[PDB]
Amino acid sequence: AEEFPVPNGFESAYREVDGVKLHYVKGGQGPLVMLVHGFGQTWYEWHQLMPELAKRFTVIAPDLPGLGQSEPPKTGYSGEQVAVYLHKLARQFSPDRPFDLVAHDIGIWNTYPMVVKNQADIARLVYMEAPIPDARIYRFPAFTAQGESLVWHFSFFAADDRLAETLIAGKERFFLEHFIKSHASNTEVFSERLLDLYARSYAKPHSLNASFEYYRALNESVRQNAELAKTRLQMPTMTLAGGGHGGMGTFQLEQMKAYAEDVEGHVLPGCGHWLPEECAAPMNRLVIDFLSR
Amino acid sequence: AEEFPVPNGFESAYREVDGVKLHYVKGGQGPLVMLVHGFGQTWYEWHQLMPELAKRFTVIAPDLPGLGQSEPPKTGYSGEQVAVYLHKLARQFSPDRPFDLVAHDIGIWNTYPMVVKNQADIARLVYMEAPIPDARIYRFPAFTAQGESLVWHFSFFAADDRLAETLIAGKERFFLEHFIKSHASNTEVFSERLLDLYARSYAKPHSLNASFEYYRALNESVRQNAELAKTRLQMPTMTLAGGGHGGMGTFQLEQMKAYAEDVEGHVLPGCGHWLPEECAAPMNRLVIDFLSRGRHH
Ligand SMILES: CCC(=O)Nc1cc(Cl)c(Oc2ccc(O)c(-c3ccc(C(N)=O)cc3)c2)c(Cl)c1
Ligand SMILES: CCC(=O)Nc1cc(Cl)c(Oc2ccc(O)c(-c3ccc(C(N)=O)cc3)c2)c(Cl)c1
Repeated sequence: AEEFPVPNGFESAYREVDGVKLHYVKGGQGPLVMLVHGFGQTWYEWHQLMPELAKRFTVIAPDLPGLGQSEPPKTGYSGEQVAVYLHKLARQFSPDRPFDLVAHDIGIWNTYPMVVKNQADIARLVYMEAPIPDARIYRFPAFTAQGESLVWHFSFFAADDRLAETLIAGKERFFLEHFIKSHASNTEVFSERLLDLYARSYAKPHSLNASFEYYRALNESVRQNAELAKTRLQMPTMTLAGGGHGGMGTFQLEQMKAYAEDVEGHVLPGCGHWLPEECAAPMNRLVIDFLSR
Repeated sequence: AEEFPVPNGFESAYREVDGVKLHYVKGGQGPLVMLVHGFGQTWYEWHQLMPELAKRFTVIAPDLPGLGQSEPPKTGYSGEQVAVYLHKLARQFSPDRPFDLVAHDIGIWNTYPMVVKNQADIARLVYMEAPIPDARIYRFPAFTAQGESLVWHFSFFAADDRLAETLIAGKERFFLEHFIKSHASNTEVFSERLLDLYARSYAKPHSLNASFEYYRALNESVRQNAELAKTRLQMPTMTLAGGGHGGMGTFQLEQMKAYAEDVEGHVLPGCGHWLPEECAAPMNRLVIDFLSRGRHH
């Protein structure tokens, strides 16, 4: 059965890529746009964007390996390894023309390498609410004068001994609610049913582990990206970031400027980290307009 | 009942201070030295140092409010509030003479205010392995090129909704072993037996909660110390830090130089955060020698 409700006119389906059965939800007609979710979530965070975007594009939203209904990666969880699966998946549906990429949160981590290495395959790029893993992440503070910092979980999740799985097991719903809301400006959008759905999904033991394995591979991703970044991105790029509590603000664009030649950026006041849910209407509009140019 | 074995010729006792029953272990004879433990531990971390000190000093090792066998504080958990309990306790056993102070980890947070506010009561001072709460702690990284950073737990522990209690309760022994060993260079000293003793103590629900309340009061302690630090410490001071994995390295001395006029520091190689256990011989020697420069025996 489906973990999340599929919007009318879309199909939930699977493709094997490099021996890994990936789940995705797909609909629309026209050139391909792939939407990639991040931590704590699945394809479903894009469910409000999808029907609108489907009016002009074929839309595909995969579950990251090990998350949602996708199988764990057989290679590893570093960005360069995971990006392979997402690239090949996109190419099954757009073998003959470039496709657009939209990524949120660790979806960025898991797509940047395939973008920079296959630039001819990427027409336009939208990145929102996560740093590309580089040495900038080592400057983020453990603790702040206002208390709990925004990224202390980097260390919690990266820790060995399965620290995170062990503490969070049986308390997935409680932990996820805290994590989402502490990174949100608009908390009201996360209803009990929505949180139930997400918690149920990432609580599958292989998915709870998959979640943290992305973070255990984070330093490897940074090292990979140090080499990859020698080539700047040449395709038109737009960044989005929340300007409210939990958001990344000016960091998103300012980082991307070091990576891309052709970038525009927006900061959305009153919005936190979870842009597609906290601020669906302006986020959708900005993405649709940027891609429809 | 005793959570930890009391060394021969020491007494385990309790003292009511401002409505709070504080547990302590005491022995020896001579001028007073108070030893103040930190997070994850109790008076017991000092148990190898104590019989050696007791040959030259009256030694007292209290359990911090809410930890070990001490009741939670009734005022609050900021450094300034908790310091009142420890200062009054010490002064009961040394009402007419200054005493010595040795503090490890959050023992520092909980003693600094009474040291700076009662400088004449403190003859000599030894601080090891924690920052004094100030704005420097806002500069420590959440994540490092080597993996989990050394103070990410500050935010974990300080988070609202009782995040840390809810996640950790029932898994106290697991968490502690990871926490201690990840902050250690010499991990081998933390036997399963020793980890069992410590975990048993902080698994007491009021103790697990008290542990975190110290971090929930950290910003307040930072604000308190900003005022208090306008006057430097005048008594002889020594800092110790671990040079190995989990230790604070040169940070300890460098921060202290901003706080004290008279400070000598040591960084112990091959030792991490838990100096009394990981590096017992050199640490004990450094502490005994430093305190023995003054009146004793
Ligand atoms: C511009 C520099 C500055 O002065 N401050 C600053 C400080 C920090 Cl902690 C910072 O990082 C941020 C912020 C807000 C955030 O929601 C996040 C964030 C949260 C979760 C993930 C996840 N799924 O792994 C990734 C990321 C990071 C950024 Cl981007 C900027
Ligand atoms: C990368 C930045 C850099 O240049 N230097 C640096 C980096 C870090 Cl992560 C750092 O933090 C450290 C180290 C060693 C430590 O034992 C601690 C530490 C751990 C727990 C407590 C407790 N009271 O719970 C107090 C203290 C912090 C220190 Cl002091 C310096």
